[PDB]
Amino acid sequence: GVQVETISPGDGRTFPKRGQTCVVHYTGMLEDGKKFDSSRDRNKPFKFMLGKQEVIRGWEEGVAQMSVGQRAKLTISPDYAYGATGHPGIIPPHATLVFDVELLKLE
Ligand SMILES: COc1cc(C(F)(F)C(=O)N2CCCC[C@H]2C(=O)O[C@@H](CCCc2ccccc2)CCCc2cccnc2)cc(OC)c1OC
Repeated sequence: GVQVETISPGDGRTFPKRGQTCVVHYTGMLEDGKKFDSSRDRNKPFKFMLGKQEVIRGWEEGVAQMSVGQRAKLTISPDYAYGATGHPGIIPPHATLVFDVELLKLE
């Protein structure tokens, strides 16, 4: 599944609701410690809407547990990410993913 470990606290009262757009910055790393992506490196905050099946399960459920301003480490098992397939070119087969995520604001 997905384990959420807080790095820095959010406001503790503003959690994402389906229908809201979450705006975040993240760095994604594999088990071997290699970075597979960073919105910070691309200088482009990642935005997604809960309940629209637009992100992996680990994100859908993990980012949901975060309050605005929170920074947390999400550790996602392959069944909650890309499974056996992975995503050739960025994520290998059966990969456990670790995302350092910061919930900036809700739009
Ligand atoms: C799957 O392909 C990508 C995955 C990432 C990723 F590794 F960071 C990643 O794994 N995610 C992106 C940030 C949110 C969490 C996760 C993700 O959900 O990506 C989805 C979409 C984001 C891809 C993207 C990210 C940033 C810029 C453009 C596109 C994958 C779409 C497939 C899917 C899975 C489950 C349900 N519905 C759809 C970054 C990418 O580009 C920067 C990707 O496309 C080139």
